[PDB]
Amino acid sequence: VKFDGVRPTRVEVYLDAITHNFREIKKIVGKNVKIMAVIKGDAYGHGASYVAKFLEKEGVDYFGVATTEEALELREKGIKTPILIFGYTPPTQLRQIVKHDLTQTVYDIKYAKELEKESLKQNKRAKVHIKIDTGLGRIGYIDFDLAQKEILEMANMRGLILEGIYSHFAAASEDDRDYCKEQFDKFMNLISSLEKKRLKIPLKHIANAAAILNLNYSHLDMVRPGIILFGAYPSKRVERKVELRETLRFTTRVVHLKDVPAGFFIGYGKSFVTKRKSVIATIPVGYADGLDRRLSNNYKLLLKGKYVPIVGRVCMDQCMIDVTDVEGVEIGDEVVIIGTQNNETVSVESMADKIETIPQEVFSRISRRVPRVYFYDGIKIGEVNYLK
Amino acid sequence: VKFDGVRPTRVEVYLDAITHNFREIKKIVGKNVKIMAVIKGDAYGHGASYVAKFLEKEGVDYFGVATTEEALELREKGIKTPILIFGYTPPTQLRQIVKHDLTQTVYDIKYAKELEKESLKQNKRAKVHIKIDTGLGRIGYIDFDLAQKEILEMANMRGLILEGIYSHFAAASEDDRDYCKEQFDKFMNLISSLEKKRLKIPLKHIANAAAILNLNYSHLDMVRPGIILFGAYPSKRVERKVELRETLRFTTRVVHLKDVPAGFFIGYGKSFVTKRKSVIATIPVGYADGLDRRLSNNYKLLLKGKYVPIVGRVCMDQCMIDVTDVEGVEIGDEVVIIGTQNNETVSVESMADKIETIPQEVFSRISRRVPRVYFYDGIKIGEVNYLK
Repeated sequence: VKFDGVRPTRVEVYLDAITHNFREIKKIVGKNVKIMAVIKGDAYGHGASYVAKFLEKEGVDYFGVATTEEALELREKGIKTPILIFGYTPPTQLRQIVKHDLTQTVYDIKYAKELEKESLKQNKRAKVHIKIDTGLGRIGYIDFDLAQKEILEMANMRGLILEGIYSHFAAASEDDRDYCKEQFDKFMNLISSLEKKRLKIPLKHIANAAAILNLNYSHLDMVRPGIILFGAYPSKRVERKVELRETLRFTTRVVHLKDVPAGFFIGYGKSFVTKRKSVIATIPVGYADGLDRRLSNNYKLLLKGKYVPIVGRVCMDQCMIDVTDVEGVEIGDEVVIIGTQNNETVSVESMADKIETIPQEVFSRISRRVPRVYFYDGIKIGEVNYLK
Repeated sequence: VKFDGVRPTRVEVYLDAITHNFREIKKIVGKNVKIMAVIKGDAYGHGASYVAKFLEKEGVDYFGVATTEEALELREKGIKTPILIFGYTPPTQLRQIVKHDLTQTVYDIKYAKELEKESLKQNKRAKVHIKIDTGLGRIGYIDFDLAQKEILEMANMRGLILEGIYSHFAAASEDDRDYCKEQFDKFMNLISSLEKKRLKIPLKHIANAAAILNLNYSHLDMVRPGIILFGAYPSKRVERKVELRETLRFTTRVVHLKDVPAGFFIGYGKSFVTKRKSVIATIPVGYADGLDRRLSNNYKLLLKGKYVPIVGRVCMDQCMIDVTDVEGVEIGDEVVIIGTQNNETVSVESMADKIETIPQEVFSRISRRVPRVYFYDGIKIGEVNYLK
């Protein structure tokens, strides 16, 4: 329909497409290789609640998130699946991760002790994964000699469970195979040293989407697909042997149509002027919704399967488009910003290229003001308006 | 304190600075000119609930929001101040705006008739403000002959209250005096025509923030400050001295520290490498939080009042800073992304410049995941976490 209870400007999340892309990852990896769905940044702007709910039905082995509150949000909504927090959970918030049984990242002994203390205080055991810095220079142990010592102590701390150990590739998306091979070996060399001290950590993992496609050796015990679950690739230097489906459609509606003559100025600073008789539509989406202002006078959106350019500057809440070439335009016609419309697509990757970034940042730009509508087998099954 | 119950990456909102900036508008305009506080985009990322709550106590005459959902959000938190919705409320949602006495922007008879029908059905009257396009080419009547014809119809529509009439400047920020007088004159000429048809409208307004300070003639009955209320100037080219106080501080904490030698690669794609023995810190803020990825290797955050460069790529939830030259850096030290720290400011305007946009987009990019902590008179009075 033209309009409904939900805001005109919206994100349509296709849950059956996410579960499909998830099933594509299982084909690439072995039958005994576990999958951790990275759904950080609110499932890359898709809404963690619903995405986690539907991946839990699909039988996912783990979830990956960036923060404590991301991990807790999932538990608040009845997610039973194990969850791993990549980031630092401050000492002041340690009670919560122990209470709701959340896996925590650890790469120093003082922090492990503080966690153990809270684990013993609640008479539960805090699952932990050890992060190793094999080249990325971000987080994890860099002194491998120190790492062995502290990791071996943690193995003897009864308040903890030393379930996992992991690292992260620095240039897998850039396809520096020599560095990926180099990072992998360092990682395995630390594990060999630990296994020689009678310590078998059940979950060794290192591969993100880039290495999952290319580096069959990096699979290990568990694999960490993120953006790839949402119908996009991390870069152009990947094999793309999987068949991805479109998971998100960022859409809005025609809210106003005017006929104007030539020499008619549009937008702030009179940055655009018509060179002909034109039909201008206004659409209630702007930069506060996640439509980058740099697309002012250099992007085309989809309307009835035709490309329509943004004319004038992108405002905070709205922008104008030239619809002169499109016949039969009406109030409440759908306008697609990201995604497919009638044998035509303005993909998330195309948008990322135009503003010199990657699909992950584009998805994360879609703001709180944009409600998420959810679909499964073609039918709408729920919605979230964050303004509520 | 180093850490607390709130996420380390946060936005500190200073409500007394917002009210102070509002009072700066009060000094500029008369005692006889009303003030509509524009707080669309969740109060430019400050949080509409708390900001509206305090501007109401301050005695603001009206609020301006972009969308229906923003207006209902205010009403649902108990706000009684009159609220204007700038954007388009679709025919499907007209019941709500009549029920909660929200003011609706109208610029066509068909829509007026639709709004009146619901208004009559509830035995109520819908307050409306008429948008006039005088040059911006965004929304409103461009046909001033029609404008008059349809407005006189609306005056004889007993289910509508024809409270306001307004337009908007296209280049008040670029300081285009001629085009501003051109816009104003058209508006006032239209006003004069309507009076001769025996029709007066009590709330005439046109001045956005730039026109408030530079164009004294443009004050009329009401004025519409937005970005000025949040400590950012609406133009670079402004006259009139004003005392703007800093309303927002986008801050994070040091999470990891490490010593590294020269030739140490940092971040994705090995984009940065050390030229010396260095001390590098990791901070839990990324582009999913609104820190633009294009700041990778070309911005400086503030730590202990000193500038520290961002090194390597900005990740989705984190990035690294070079802290070598800063002494006594410990875990939990405050890093300011936007705002003031020890006689030193990294303003929202400076970042807007850096990523070639305007302050409003910078504030708007600060994502759902970043909690808002609120202050009044130096005391922390509350907090909101949208993950909850």
